[PDB]
Amino acid sequence: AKILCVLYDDPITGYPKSYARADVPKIDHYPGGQTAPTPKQIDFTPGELLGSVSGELGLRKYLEGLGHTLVVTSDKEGEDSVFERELPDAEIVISQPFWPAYLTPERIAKAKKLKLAVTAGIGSDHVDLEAAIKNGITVAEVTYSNSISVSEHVVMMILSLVRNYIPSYQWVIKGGWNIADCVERSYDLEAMHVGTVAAGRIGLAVLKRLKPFDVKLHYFDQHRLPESVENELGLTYHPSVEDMVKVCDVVTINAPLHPGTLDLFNDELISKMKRGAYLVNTARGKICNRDAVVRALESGQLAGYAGDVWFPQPAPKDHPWRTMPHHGMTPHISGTSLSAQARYAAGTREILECWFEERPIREEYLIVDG
Amino acid sequence: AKILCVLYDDPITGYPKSYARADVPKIDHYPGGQTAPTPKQIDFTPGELLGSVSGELGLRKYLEGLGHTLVVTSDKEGEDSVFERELPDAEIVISQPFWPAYLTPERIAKAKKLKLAVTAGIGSDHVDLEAAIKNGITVAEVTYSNSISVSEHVVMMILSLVRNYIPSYQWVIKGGWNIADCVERSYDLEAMHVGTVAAGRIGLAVLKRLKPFDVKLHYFDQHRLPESVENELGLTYHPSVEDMVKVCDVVTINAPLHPGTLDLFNDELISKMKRGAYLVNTARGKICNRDAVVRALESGQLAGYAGDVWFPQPAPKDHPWRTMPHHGMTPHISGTSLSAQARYAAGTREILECWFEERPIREEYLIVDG
Ligand SMILES: NC(=O)c1ccc[n+]([C@@H]2O[C@H](COP(=O)([O-])OP(=O)(O)OC[C@H]3O[C@@H](n4cnc5c(N)ncnc54)[C@H](O)[C@@H]3O)[C@@H](O)[C@H]2O)c1
Ligand SMILES: NC(=O)c1ccc[n+]([C@@H]2O[C@H](COP(=O)([O-])OP(=O)(O)OC[C@H]3O[C@@H](n4cnc5c(N)ncnc54)[C@H](O)[C@@H]3O)[C@@H](O)[C@H]2O)c1
Repeated sequence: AKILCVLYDDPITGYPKSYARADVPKIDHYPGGQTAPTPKQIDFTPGELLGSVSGELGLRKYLEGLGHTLVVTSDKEGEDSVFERELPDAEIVISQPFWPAYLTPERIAKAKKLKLAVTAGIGSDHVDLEAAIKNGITVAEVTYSNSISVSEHVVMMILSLVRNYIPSYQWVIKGGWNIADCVERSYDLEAMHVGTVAAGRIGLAVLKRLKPFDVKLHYFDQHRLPESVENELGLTYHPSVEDMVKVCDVVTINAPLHPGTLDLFNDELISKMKRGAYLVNTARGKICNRDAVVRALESGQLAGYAGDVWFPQPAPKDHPWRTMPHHGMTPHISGTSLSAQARYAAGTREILECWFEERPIREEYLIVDG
Repeated sequence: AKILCVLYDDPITGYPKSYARADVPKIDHYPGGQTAPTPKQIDFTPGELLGSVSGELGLRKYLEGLGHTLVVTSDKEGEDSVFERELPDAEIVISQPFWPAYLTPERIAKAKKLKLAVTAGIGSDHVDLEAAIKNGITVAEVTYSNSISVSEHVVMMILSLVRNYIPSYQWVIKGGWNIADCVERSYDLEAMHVGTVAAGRIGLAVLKRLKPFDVKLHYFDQHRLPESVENELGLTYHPSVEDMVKVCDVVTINAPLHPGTLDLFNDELISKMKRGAYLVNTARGKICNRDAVVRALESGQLAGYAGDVWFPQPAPKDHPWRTMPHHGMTPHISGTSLSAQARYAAGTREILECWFEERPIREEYLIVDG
């Protein structure tokens, strides 16, 4: 069987010959009970770069050992791409949200042999699920693999926006000191109201990390948390996003991209936020209206915006989130720390092993069971 | 009387004409139950810029109402400085650590009428206490006023170093995407070993904030915490700094600058840290050897360094911490967020009220009772 695997380019300096550190911590479980991925073996050392083309998610020796072929490419856009040229033949397709090979209805129809689509990461919005179901295709993602990584990025970005980190760092680089320049927009996070859209794996991890900062916590989720959890964290549940954002100094978005979240943060909802609110979005780019964010930063309605997720990806050179005032953006990286890569790579293998050995794929990994 | 108050320059764009936020959270007390400052009145809105020359720590109306004179400058360096000029006559000297008017033994000899030296902030290492004790000069600082502010800065810097935030932001500004270049040095903090030098007001606030990141916590303090506290936070006590840093992925320094700590992180101590350790220092610059830090970052012994404190202050344009690799520096800003300034400015006025009304200055503010 042919496995077709789309990954991002190596670093422009070459695939790394060494790393800043010798190893990474062992993670073998997640809050709430779920175990870390359980492949029978891994053919990499946690901490290696796995998610770029030379890394191959550590899959080659395993797949070739079983008589399969593995095609790895970053070339994923259009009919002429290696991806589309190889797609009709592939039984299995794998990519990461950070560099996603879209399975549109058109691509799915062309993909005559496709039985399994794996998301190495979380969030399968790049796969047409209606089309997968129609064609009996199984769709899996590595649930929880990077949720914590994101939660860390979120808290980092909230503190960086509120405290005015990056502007202050720039004064250092520019050879200045300029205390008042740095702190005329520098606040403490303490005792601010912070709210999350969603309290799933990421959102709950964010709340737990925010708690000791002594903020007042708020959230909305279609699935309300147990009352006892609300009480332990000091959470206020709100019946809607709109109702929540009205009282928040800071809002972080941690819901998947789907009908109810597409363009959720448009001019109208942003206008309901407190003037000078901070908005953080490591969920998906399209949950926030591109130009509405820009307008709100320009007017001061938002004091700052930060996230790692864009529409489209990669963001073109002219993408206006690059030059809008008061941002702390990164490219789409939070879910692809080297730490996270070890887990979703192990998880991708665990899924492939279940597939080939005809064992059930873990229930929490399954998005459609074909 | 004459009050001589050294503050930092206004922003280059002048005293702020507006702010990003309408207000700041009300903070009436600190963890453990010390009250927030208790002046009879304040003449500012919390959230206003107070620590620059036009801000005046909001003291003018009050001091002039009592018939006193208030002289505010940023000109603090040498014998031909406004500070030194004005010093012979001043009954009270006020300055902040962010832009410190150093009270050396010569300047104190010169300071014929000086009876009260107030640190608007925390940490009086710019004041020679023995020369001050000699002259029955009172030395006071606004204990706890910005402790929490620093702790937030620390967690922000730890996350930014470990996850590789600033170089990733720069790819955004430069028009790139470059996922692998971002993440080839990007780790999660989760389950790393983190140690603090000191668990006082800052150190303990750091530990509490790091706890739900699910790191393994370590500390040294000259005064060991209660067992119940170490148990609750899961802390490993070490009998020295050297003993702790050998097992830490991240070290944060939160001790005052004194003989115990001057030049503590030298070539030797740093050589005992893990290869690729991260070091954060928002305490005082001199606690780390300037050139040692540079060498360690150049060799990769440290994967990163971040902090807001320097020697001297301001740092010259050629100070090597500006250009050394893998840093996340700011100028000395963490204890002077707008939120902190509201508290230390209030505390400054509280102190002055006590002095003028011949009431005792709260004991927790007193460094020397003269
Ligand atoms: N690198 C990255 O930036 C990165 C990595 C992983 C995940 N993500 C994104 O974050 C999303 C969340 O991941 P997770 O691990 O928390 O998933 P999860 O499934 O554990 O949690 C998602 C939560 O969103 C809630 N939800 C759905 N629609 C909502 C709405 N309209 N309002 C409020 N809550 C709503 C669900 O009830 C659920 O609790 C993923 O779908 C993905 O899009 C980003
Ligand atoms: N803007 C800033 O970056 C900023 C702001 C305020 C404070 N500071 C610095 O932080 C220092 C600590 O502030 P704090 O509010 O926590 O004060 P604190 O007095 O509550 O805490 C100091 C702690 O350090 C401990 N200590 C002293 N010598 C030590 C040593 N050699 N090893 C380990 N622990 C040692 C003490 O026992 C105490 O627990 C201040 O003295 C100041 O230099 C920096």
